Amino acid sequence: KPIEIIGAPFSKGQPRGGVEKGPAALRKAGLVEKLKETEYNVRDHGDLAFVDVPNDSPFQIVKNPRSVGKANEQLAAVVAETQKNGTISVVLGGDHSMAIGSISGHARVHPDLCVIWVDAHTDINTPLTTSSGNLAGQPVAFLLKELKGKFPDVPGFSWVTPCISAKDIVYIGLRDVDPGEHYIIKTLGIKYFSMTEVDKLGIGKVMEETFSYLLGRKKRPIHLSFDVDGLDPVFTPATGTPVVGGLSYREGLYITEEIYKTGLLSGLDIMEVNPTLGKTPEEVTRTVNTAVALTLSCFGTKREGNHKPETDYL
Amino acid sequence: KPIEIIGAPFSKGQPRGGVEKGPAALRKAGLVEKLKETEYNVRDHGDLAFVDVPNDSPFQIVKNPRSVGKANEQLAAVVAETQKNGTISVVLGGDHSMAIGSISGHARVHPDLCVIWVDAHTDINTPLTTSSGNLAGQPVAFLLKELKGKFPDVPGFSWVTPCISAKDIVYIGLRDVDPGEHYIIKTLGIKYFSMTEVDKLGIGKVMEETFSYLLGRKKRPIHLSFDVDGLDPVFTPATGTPVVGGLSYREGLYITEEIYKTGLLSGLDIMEVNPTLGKTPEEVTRTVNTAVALTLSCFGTKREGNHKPETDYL
Amino acid sequence: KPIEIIGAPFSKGQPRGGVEKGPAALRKAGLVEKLKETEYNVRDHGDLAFVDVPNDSPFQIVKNPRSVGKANEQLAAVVAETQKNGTISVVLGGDHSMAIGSISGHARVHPDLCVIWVDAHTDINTPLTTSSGNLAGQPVAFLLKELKGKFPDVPGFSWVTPCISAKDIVYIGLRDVDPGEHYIIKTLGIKYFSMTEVDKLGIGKVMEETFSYLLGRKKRPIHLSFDVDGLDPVFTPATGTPVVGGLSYREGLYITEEIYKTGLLSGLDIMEVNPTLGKTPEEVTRTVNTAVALTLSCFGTKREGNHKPETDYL
Ligand SMILES: [Mn+2]
Ligand SMILES: [Mn+2]
Ligand SMILES: [Mn+2]
Ligand SMILES: [Mn+2]
Ligand SMILES: [Mn+2]
Ligand SMILES: [Mn+2]
Repeated sequence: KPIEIIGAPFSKGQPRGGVEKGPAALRKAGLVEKLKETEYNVRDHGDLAFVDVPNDSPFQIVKNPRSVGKANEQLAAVVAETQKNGTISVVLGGDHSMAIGSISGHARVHPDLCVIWVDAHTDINTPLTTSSGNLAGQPVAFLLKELKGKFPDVPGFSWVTPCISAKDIVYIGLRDVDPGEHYIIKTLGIKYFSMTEVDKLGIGKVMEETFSYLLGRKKRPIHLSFDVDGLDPVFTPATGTPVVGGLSYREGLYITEEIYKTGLLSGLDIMEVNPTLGKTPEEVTRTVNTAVALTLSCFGTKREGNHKPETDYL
Repeated sequence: KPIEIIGAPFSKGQPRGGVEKGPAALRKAGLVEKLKETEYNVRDHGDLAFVDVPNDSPFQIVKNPRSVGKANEQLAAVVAETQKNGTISVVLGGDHSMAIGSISGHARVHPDLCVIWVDAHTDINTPLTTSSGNLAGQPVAFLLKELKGKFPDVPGFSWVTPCISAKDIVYIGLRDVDPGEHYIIKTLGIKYFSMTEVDKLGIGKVMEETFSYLLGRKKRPIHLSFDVDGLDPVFTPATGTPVVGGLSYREGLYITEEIYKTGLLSGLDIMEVNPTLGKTPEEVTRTVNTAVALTLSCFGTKREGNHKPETDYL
Repeated sequence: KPIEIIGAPFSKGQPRGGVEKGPAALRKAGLVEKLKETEYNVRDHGDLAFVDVPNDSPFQIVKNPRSVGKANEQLAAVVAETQKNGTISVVLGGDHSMAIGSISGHARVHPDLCVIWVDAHTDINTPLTTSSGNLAGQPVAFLLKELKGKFPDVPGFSWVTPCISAKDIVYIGLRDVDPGEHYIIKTLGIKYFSMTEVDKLGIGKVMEETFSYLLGRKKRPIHLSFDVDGLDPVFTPATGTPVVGGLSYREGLYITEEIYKTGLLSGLDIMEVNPTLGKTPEEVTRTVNTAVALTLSCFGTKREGNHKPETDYL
């Protein structure tokens, strides 16, 4: 199977500049090269260039709506394209607002996909519930069918079509949810495993359940949207919204190895890696290295080791 | 329900000055205010002023016996008082010797209470077994019925009445126990989950059993005495007796969320937070922040999120 | 029962000098003295003096073959000797190549022994599969019966006799395995718990099964070979091959406490502690302290506490 890396150096989804440097930092670590060493074929599509919408006035509270909507429309296009050719899309972010485009484009080709959202945040605020206008805190609101018409249309997102329902998504690692967001996920009956469920069950049982929940009936394409702040600030410090008590490096890796084992990984997002937020060069190195480690993991790298088939090492 | 904060700026229970500053430093973090944001009514009783007993000679090995027994007699009074009014007591300390007063006063009103002691220590040394005269290594000895008469009466503690038996207490997080203390907990058949049991079972199963053990037959008021050193020095460094290999921030929070879910929390102690023992300001900030986080947790704050009832966020 | 400490200040098994200082550093921490405080009788055999083989040319890729084979022949002798006298052998290393001698000698006296290998590496590369000629990446190859004749004889190891088969060994903590090694352990059906299995099962269940696997049928002497890099670099940084995502101090201690409880510990190895690789003195202190802590644990130190029998502390 093929892999196509797509860089999304975008940061208008939030107020801290830096996330646009995420792709550069990930490639600089040898991500693409390290991927070619796996059993997959890799093609690097390079970084999309996002056209900045001049005079992007704030829609009520929402900041940079048009710039965000446009960059996402463009990304959804690219993704739909590579997904059309039967290749696996890997978006390297900027901020989590690019999940809108990433998942939209993917759904066009695989309408029956399910989404595994690894984050410390639900990112489901609607333009009416956000305390800040930041759109990287709203990605899921624009994608849920059940949320259609529950908030005013936003300048630049008219092209978006709610592709997935509350029954197709599972959250893992929640630990920082707004009152609004909590109301929403409780009301819509969305399946989630907050850090408290992970503590109670263990990452093992958590994955076993999300799989029987999303794939119990029909086997379908899996879209993994991974926010790096889903792991504890001790593993991924260089992010815009670090929340203490998060997933461990081991847990993160366990998640990615299980998803690889399902053979259903179709799309992947590596978001929120911000190089400029590291307090020491080492903190940036730590964050990038584990981001790379989680990606290689999605594509076969196991902790028990790997050996090329048909080669007799003796 | 009502919550009443009682500050216990006392430190004679041990040799390191600093713990008196715990209260000051927990309020400074915004705790009281943060508590008012929960579904509880909060009243801050302020900090008790402890009268220093002049010429407090050491009883054999035991240091500052009268001063300690005195500040405890006074605390037990205050606690018994608020407990009588049907409010939940939250003592913010100084050292763990104040658990004597805290639990004594609580028991006067709710004689059938059980105690969940989160510490890395058993704090059950008798005046005859301590290697140091330090009284905050002896709280539980003065409270156990089964230990009555097994040690000399102590100047200042004649007012204390063993209110609980070995069947009403459960230890969680032990990892630094003296030979003497080990003998005692083994001989009296006290239920405990050392770090080794936590490793083996997982915090989930640990809580499940502590509940079926203490509440299996009769549902009773729960008194949670939490020594901040119960968590690993990486989360709560600013304490007088840090022991490596302790509970994690996640596990500490899991404990408190489960106790909140029982609806039986009656009394709470947040002890041993010493601001002067932080090697860097950040270490004090870390310690205080997680102390506050554990308190809010006891009173409702969940990691999956919270939303006010009856408010339609859509 | 008796304990005999044997120092193995050897480092030719790998390229980084420093591991020879491991014993000196473990004793300096008070290891021997702290051991005497346990219910065991301790005799310190001192450090073996290894004769350096001049003109030690590299057998193909393998470096220092004769020096390594000679130091191991000598070690196996010393170990066979103390094992014969019915005492428990504890080897303090240098590098992990000394496990060849350590286990060989042990097997001579207890041919039915099983080996519990705690490492992040399988250390099972054959002289034909190593990318580097380093012999401390090959210990297990020289000890497996199933690997006999699968690689050329090596200058200096003609005295070695494959003593254990693939069904007598269990790996715990693997996370850095070469393609070659992976092929081997998969082909020979060796039982192992990589970090992913530990994540899924929990150290508790992991130990439960390793015991039913190795001791289900016959109870036999246990040889624990512990590579300090088996724990996360955050607990044991001072090693030559740190790999992120390892066992936690708690998990390491759980392992040793369970092995103590079986009453079958016959042989023990504390390897790879390199004092010169610490970035700050504290990192060396951290490493040594936890090495000592795991050793004391093997011989009775429990986290719940310990009290001498027959002494009434009241
Ligand atoms: Mn996000
Ligand atoms: Mn996030
Ligand atoms: Mn205490
Ligand atoms: Mn304590
Ligand atoms: Mn090794
Ligand atoms: Mn190793």
